[PDB]
Amino acid sequence: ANELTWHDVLAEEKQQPHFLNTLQTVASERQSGVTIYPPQKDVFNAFRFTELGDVKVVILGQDPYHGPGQAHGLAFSVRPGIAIPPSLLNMYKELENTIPGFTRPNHGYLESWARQGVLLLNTVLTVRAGQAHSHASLGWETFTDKVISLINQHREGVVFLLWGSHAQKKGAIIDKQRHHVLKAPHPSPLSAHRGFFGCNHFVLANQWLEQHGETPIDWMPVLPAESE
Ligand SMILES: O=c1cc[nH]c(=O)[nH]1
Repeated sequence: ANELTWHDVLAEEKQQPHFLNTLQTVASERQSGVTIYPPQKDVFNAFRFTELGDVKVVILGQDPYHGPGQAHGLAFSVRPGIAIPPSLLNMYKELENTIPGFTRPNHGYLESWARQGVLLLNTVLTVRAGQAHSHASLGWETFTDKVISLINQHREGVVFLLWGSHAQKKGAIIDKQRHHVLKAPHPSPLSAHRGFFGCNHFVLANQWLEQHGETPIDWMPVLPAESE
């Protein structure tokens, strides 16, 4: 497939009602004082780090971290000066019981992940504060719905790490004769203990990449950049 940038593919979408009437729901409450995660400039951050073309894997969570300084737009990632929260911890656990000689990192910044076709995504792009979901009745599920579709429509043989019931629907529109699709109960300490922990998404994905010529994913995160 030709080189189609999200700019290309999102367009119309951007320029659409349902969506617009979701930014509005958004802009608004942030405006009523109410603290919302993540700041607006971070909202689509994902699409920023990993472009549709370079899309190799898709991790689909659904509503960001409702903590202060947590959420930065990368489905499950945090910036460097932040402490790995339950969810990532658990990820890591899996990145322990399954990968070779993997030792969690001492950070929760998954930029590297992203830079390697990993579509660290969520269904609900924004959220109240310390209040789960609390924002799942707007055009959020509708946006992401298309996002997948677009992905689907395009780029062949993609593994969809679909974590949680919610994430599991809004991704179960994918033609499997053409894409790979896995199911794991949310990593979150509220659900992890139901199968997440046991799933093999990581390897099981690095396999799919293997057998189609695709370079596996370095699940070992890194905090680069240094100079005088
Ligand atoms: O990106 C994130 C952060 C918290 N919980 C999720 O499901 N995704």
